[PDB]
Amino acid sequence: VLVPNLNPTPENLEVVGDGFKITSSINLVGEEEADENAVNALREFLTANNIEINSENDPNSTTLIIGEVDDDIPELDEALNGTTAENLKEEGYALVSNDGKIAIEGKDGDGTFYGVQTFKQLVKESNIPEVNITDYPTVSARGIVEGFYGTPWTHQDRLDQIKFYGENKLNTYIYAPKDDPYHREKWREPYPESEMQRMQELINASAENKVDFVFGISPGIDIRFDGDAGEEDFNHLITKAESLYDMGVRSFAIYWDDIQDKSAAKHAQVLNRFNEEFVKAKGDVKPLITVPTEYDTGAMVSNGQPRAYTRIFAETVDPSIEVMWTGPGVVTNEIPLSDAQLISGIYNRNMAVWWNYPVTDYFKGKLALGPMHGLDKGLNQYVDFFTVNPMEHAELSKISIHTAADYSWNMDNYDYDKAWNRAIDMLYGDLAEDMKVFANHSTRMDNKTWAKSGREDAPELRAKMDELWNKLSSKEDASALIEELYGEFARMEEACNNLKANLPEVALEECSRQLDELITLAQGDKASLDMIVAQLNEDTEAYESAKEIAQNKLNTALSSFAVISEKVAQSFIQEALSFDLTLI
Amino acid sequence: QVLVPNLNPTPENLEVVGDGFKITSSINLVGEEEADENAVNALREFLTANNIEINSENDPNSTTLIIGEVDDDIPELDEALNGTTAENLKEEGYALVSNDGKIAIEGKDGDGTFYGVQTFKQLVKESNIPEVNITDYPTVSARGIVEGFYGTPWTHQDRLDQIKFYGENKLNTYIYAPKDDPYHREKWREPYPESEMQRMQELINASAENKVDFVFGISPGIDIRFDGDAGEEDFNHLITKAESLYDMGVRSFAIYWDDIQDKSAAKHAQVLNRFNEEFVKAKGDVKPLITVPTEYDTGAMVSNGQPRAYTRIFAETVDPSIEVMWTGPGVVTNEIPLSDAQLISGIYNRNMAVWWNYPVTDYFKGKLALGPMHGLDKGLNQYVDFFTVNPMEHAELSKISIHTAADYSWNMDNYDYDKAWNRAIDMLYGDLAEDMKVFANHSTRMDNKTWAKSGREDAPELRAKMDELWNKLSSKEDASALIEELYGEFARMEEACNNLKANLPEVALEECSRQLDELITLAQGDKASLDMIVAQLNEDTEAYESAKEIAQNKLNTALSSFAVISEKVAQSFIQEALSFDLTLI
Ligand SMILES: Cn1c(=O)c2c(ncn2C[C@H](O)CO)n(C)c1=O
Ligand SMILES: Cn1c(=O)c2c(ncn2C[C@H](O)CO)n(C)c1=O
Repeated sequence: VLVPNLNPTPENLEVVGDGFKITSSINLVGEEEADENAVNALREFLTANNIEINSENDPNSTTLIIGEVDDDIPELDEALNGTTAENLKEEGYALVSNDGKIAIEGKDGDGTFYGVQTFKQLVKESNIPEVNITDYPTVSARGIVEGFYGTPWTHQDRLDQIKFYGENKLNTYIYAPKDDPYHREKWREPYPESEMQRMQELINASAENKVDFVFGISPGIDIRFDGDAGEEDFNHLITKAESLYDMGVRSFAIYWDDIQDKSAAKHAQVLNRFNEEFVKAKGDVKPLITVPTEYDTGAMVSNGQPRAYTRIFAETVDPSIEVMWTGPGVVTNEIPLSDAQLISGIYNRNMAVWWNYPVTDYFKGKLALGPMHGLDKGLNQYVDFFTVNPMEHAELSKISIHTAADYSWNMDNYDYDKAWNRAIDMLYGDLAEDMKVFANHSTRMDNKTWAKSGREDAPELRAKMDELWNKLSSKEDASALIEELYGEFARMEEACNNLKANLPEVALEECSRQLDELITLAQGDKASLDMIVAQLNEDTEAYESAKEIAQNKLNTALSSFAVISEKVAQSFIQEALSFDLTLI
Repeated sequence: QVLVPNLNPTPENLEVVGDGFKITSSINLVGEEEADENAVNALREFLTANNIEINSENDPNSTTLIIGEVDDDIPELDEALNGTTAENLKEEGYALVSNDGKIAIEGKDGDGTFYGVQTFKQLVKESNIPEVNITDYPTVSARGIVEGFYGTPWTHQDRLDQIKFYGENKLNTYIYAPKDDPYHREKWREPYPESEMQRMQELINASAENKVDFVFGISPGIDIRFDGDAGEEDFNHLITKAESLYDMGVRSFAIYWDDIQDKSAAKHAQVLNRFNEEFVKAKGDVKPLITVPTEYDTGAMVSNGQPRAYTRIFAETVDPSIEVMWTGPGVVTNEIPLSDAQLISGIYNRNMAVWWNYPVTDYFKGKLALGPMHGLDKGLNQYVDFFTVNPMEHAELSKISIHTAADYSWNMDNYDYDKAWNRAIDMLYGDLAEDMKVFANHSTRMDNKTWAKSGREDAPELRAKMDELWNKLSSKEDASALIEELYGEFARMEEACNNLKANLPEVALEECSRQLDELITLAQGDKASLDMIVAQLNEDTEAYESAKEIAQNKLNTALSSFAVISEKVAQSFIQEALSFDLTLI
């Protein structure tokens, strides 16, 4: 009857009935014409939900019909009842569930696979609402770049991530882990046979999930440009790219982010020649991706104009090349429309975004657990390619990555708070509410210098703390608010204890120190209220006791590796410690 | 060529007219018999201290000093002034001309004469005086200090010393309301017993001798009754308390409502009105009554552009002659912009009195407030004619900020807070001034993280250089030169503080010893932070871990100590460095 949480939000969805229960066995129509990856995804779903396939038809049992628009299948047409994927953009699809029948029509193969993923999300306990849906992405390339420093994702993390992207309609995965010598330290060298199977597994998994596996080369460590050596090194770049092509790689990136020979003309020459001699020569390779040595607005621009390097790079690099930038800074609050317009103007095309959130390599004590935040909802005007750099913490990165999927697939309707709530609801099931209490305190990233991004920590509790100080300093009665805040702090502690006892090991292993840290702070916040109450009661012994406890809790948090809620739970203790009620 | 020395306050009008001259070891004194008595005593005190004798009979070889008031008939004074005059200046005004062996001081009144002397005292260095024409007068009529801080009281000797300091800097108001004198609050009805008489007399006499109005602060809010027979008894107690003070020589009074448990605006106002009528008006020689209403900062007084009930009623009831104090937009606040003064003064339909809560540190005692008057609108005088600051329990170090309040209130229009700050330290600390500046520069900003904050930011130039260090490092720009420069600043900080520890007089050192040790610790931690950065640039892991451990111990020592200084600068720098991972830029 009711529509389950969906992610991404589909473009068009209307409830057209009251839904029905899918029978224990079903009629499968189109299984041989439809996209193989979509059909394999469907079969895996039905198999896991104990829904058998009928070898012969039966008007009683539910009928599921699947295929592309370019297929002449009139059963699909009949089931679709007008609505079609014919005029939708790439990766788009139509889905109709109406009395005992579900029709999935992709605009293409990719689109068909996405139709299935939505279907999977619509079904609960063999029940499905009945709706009419047409859907397609706001932006063409949506995904993740594995560009963080620190402990690398394991082979199993990547495989799991790859499936998670497919399931959320993310179509891009840029493979450039700092731990793989063949992306950088041995960039010339083709993969040895002893590495071939691992790579093949990533390449295959990506393909079966409609994910573009982008191989990222950073030749900057030692590439040469001039004379015979430059020629040799260029040929090695070709050599390497085709050994990868022979494994099935069809997307490439070349990074100039870390080179010291800051020569714009030479960087772009290598890109242009690679583009001619490889990308275009092959015909089925996707547009070349690049990161220029200047890759954030502050490094790219002075006074509304490009700097020397960026001016030359933008003038030299072929228009068919995806150029990545990070926004106004490497790690920064926002990408407002005006920033995208500026950089897009300079490069005379739609840009690619490398968004350093929720990555935490620069401030590892803190987990980044908030939604996409600060990215203008009109960005698609100037951006055709959107990626996020995640944490070394693969599992917990799913919260933020989940909201990125929504932002990039349905940008105009993206609401960061509802997206954030939905991500945790869909990922954490019965522990969703407790996870929210904890994660609410861990959204803001800030290394106290050059790197800051994210939604503020626990903003509503922050507003309440502010009101307590106003009331106390204005001689107004705060007894009801003090009471409310004790409730807030007890609830922080309780939720974190719950998460400790009940979280899956795969999540708990990423966040146990931060859980303890939040508990410590909740206990200090409580002791801080005790100080205020002692001063209102003029009780010197109760004050001194609360004060030593509050101070100890704060000292524990400060010296601990884990970091959380700095401006809210932690700062509150310092505010209370410096507050002297006797002065008014 | 004798240059003009530092002067405080900055005189309204000063023109250098000659190259200056030497004041003989013996001088001719002309007018000392008709001129203001306190002014003359201040002059003799100065002459004596600088081994300058007074000629018994005229001697045409000697420097001639002529002193008097405008309405005094002295032909030598008129001749020496050569057209310059104090005749059309406001009260406390005076003229001073030093020209060719003659120094003429003409006050518009007795107070102005005294202040002419104070300027003369500042003009003379080693018997040399510049040749200048001066006409001078204050922007604001009442300038001074309220002893209104919580904490350890000023001693009797601190107060006597403060009063003399006010006289030298032309501050004419001292509001005596120490929390720890019972007769001010806990025993407000009771007149001073015989045991306390000498002590009170000394303060009153020292104030008068220094042209300082000694305001007695009464806080009856503790237990004053308003209705019926008890209300009548308490009002008569107020009257008999005030006349016992009057008999001791007190001519200024403040009555406070800041701490009363009710908000009975009409009753507060009627007590003042009646006191005004039966005492202030009746005596004829009592200055305007001073009050602090129960709501005394804009936040407590105003809601949506309009007075709150208490304020509206108090404003409606209180007599127009009464001085009403407010502290600005908050009790302890960054600024009083012109608009705030305009709003409150409009509500009260009168020129307001300011109770400015800086350099008071009672709400964050680990930090010394060593900055200038900061955030006060330079056109505030349009709406304000009474300016006081609430200082620290630390009487000696309060002089830096008070010195700047003297200059802001006497010469408001030309007040430059950086220059006033520098001049305050130069004039107070002599040979240790440059070192004192290094230290005090890290201790101007007050912030308890909640309701209270005010003052110039700590060490802003250094803060801008630290910012630029992180900009360079995160932009992969070479930072060697800046790093070297910062090593120099941190070494300077430590060396200034060590010299201060060794050479500060005990009266100053006593108040700042812990803060000195704290700045040294922070400086050492700052140096260690640089060593961390350098070790990361050199890819030296062992050098990194060793610098880091020092940085963290220095920071930890700073955080756990009572003393607080340079929170956003020297202290924050270490935390910034500890959170920065250079290995990934
Ligand atoms: C634009 N860009 C990055 O921002 C980046 C990177 N490797 C790491 N980062 C950013 C880092 O994760 C933020 O601390 N690479 C290889 C990159 O090209
Ligand atoms: C306007 N006002 C004050 O601001 C004040 C005060 N006693 C203390 N203060 C302020 C305090 O020193 C700052 O914490 N009194 C008695 C007062 O009238």
